[PDB]
Amino acid sequence: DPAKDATPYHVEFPLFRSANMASADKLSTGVGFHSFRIPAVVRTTTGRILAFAEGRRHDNRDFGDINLVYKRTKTTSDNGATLSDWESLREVVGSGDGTWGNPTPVVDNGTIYLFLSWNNGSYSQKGGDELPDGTITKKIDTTWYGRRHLYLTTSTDDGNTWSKPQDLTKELTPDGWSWDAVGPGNGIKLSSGELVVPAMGRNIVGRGTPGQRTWSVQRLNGAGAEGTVCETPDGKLYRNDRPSKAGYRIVARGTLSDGFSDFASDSGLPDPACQGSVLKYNTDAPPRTIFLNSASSDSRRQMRVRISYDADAAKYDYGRKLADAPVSGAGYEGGYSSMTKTADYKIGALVESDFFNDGTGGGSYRSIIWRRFNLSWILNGPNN
Ligand SMILES: O=C(O)C1=C[C@H](O)[C@@H](O)[C@H]([C@H](O)[C@H](O)CO)O1
Ligand SMILES: [Ca+2]
Repeated sequence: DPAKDATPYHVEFPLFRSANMASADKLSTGVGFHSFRIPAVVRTTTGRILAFAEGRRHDNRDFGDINLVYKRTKTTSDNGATLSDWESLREVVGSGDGTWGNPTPVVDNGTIYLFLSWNNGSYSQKGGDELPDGTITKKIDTTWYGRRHLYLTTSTDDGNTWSKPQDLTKELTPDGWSWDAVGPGNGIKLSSGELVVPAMGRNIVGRGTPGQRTWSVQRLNGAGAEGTVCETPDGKLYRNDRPSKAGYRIVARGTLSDGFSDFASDSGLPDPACQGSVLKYNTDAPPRTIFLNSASSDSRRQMRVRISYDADAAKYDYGRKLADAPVSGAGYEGGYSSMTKTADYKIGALVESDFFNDGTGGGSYRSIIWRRFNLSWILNGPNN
């Protein structure tokens, strides 16, 4: 791997700063956020980087009033290299007191398609949760009002503005579902031109051409709720999903035309039942798939980025622990993540972090860290 010959490079700093932090991120309106969770990042075809998150208004919980927030790099060629290269916090959508979340962007020329999940503010996944005003949530159910919805918003100006989100639940989520999720993290564009967005139990597939996409569902037997997808060097698709119980990632492989294998636990990728991220880094010699998750069956604090050279991404290297380049003052790093390839040939990653001030409770402030590193930083890691 010639990338090992470069001097290792890494930078890391908090990008979404929770309410307890000195430069806590707020919207221009004055609306702030207790916590930021559920990152997604894409480099656009201009080289600008768009970073999305759930702005969790009042506490760190998955329900209640949650707005879909974002930042862009100030220019198209700074690659987010320093804190000063990032714009102030903006909002894609925050309408109502429900939950706008699960950012799952895909770039198509140019157009950025951002798929989102939504639920009414009176509902939560489990039900029975107490909101700040004292009302108790109902459990997400199969009704139009009480189910999880699937929305699409689009930007055609490099993330500067976003269309009114379009509810595509009846089109792209099976009838009779209650819970749902898209991503979170990112969708992909195949070498053959289709868009593929990972979702619970399915891929959302955009056929057609740029400027004229048509969406449908590919149902996947045994897939996770929170999936990742990429194209492997053999030209097939690869789903690498969060398992229903802690242990290992679950993986399936397939094509749009012929469908997917069963999902099976990947004993080489321990996972604590948490979201992960995957990235097709490059397509010529040597082709590389990058994977990032917490490499542990019981903790989110063992973040590990890895490379596979396999045509089917069967096996990964040890890779490198993100704790080798730790951040101070932004909490205990580990959780959900998202990766993109920057225009200056770095892996750009967003990673959740938890101040843990309230332990596992709802008052623990959650931030999101931005990292850039080159392949050399991974490859020259001590146990790699
Ligand atoms: O931090 C989490 O574990 C988490 C955060 C998300 O906001 C939830 O939508 C998601 C969901 O609860 C699980 O995928 C089980 O469906 O889990
Ligand atoms: Ca709101």
